[PDB]
Amino acid sequence: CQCIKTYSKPFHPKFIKELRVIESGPHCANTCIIVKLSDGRELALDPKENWVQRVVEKFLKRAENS
Amino acid sequence: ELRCQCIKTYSKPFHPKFIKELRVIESGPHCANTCIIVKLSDGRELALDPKENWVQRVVEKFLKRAENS
Repeated sequence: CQCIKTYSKPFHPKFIKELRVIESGPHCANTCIIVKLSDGRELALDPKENWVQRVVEKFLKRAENS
Repeated sequence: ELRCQCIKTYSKPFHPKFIKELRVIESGPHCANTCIIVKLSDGRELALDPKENWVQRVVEKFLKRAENS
């Protein structure tokens, strides 16, 4: 699956440059959240995790108003 | 090497329940605009305007849908 090994350490939303949310289906039974950081890394995050929900929301708001 | 990935944005009605993937690319040196691309279950990809109020709600709803699966 795309989100087996997720990244578990909190970081500031300012480093997120792209967001991809993939719905669970023919590929994985889990909904995937993948971020591309300014340093080039693509991390899978756990959408149930609270810090992830806050960080993703912050990024979205910024991207929609930038 | 790539530039903007969303020059023209889609505004025709569609069913949000068909959204399978959402991709948000913030503006920067590559593209003056933020791109919101959604891929539907019928294989279509629509670029939507991030400044449009109805688009923000659609994206917001899909996220919530994500963290509650």
